[PDB]
Amino acid sequence: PSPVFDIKAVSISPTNVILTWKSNDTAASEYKYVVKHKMENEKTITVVHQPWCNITGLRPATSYVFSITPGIGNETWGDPRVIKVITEPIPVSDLRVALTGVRKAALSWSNGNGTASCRMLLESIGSHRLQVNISGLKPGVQYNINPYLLQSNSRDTEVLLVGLEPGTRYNATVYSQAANGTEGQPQAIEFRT
Ligand SMILES: [Pt+2]
Repeated sequence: PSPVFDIKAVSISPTNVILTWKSNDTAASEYKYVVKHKMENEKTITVVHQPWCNITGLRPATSYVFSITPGIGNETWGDPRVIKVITEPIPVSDLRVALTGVRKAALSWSNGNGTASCRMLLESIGSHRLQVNISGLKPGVQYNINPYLLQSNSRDTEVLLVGLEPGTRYNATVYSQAANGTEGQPQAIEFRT
């Protein structure tokens, strides 16, 4: 009847996540547990002998609520423990780059429904060098920044990177962020001037 604990949700996709937990607290290890979904309009009640569950068929940018309750026999139920789980936005799609003239590189992508903002990470590759972290992109807007300046201190995204130095190879690594403050999986692209 002892509550669950060290609860953790391994995110495999923006559509399914694996909840894995522990219980013990005396009585060795031989119990049964019940999980509850609240994805509204329908209430789902999953019961698993093992201390882990596969929750599938979820929405990317939305957060669901789950409750885990350990049981032993029948009415022999224990206590409820509740977790709030946010899933990943769909990663940025149509990731593209188009360099215009040796010191300038334009890179375009299409965000997706769930995304509210993007986080780009720009790095040079090979130099006796930068690694800037362009936080807070927006969908549908057009940006244009010299990233080397920042070192010293429809629904698409249009970002031109100027002031680039020839002969050096760059990576752009773009992550999709949601209003709930949770990053999706990254999408990278390379270009060299
Ligand atoms: Pt469900």
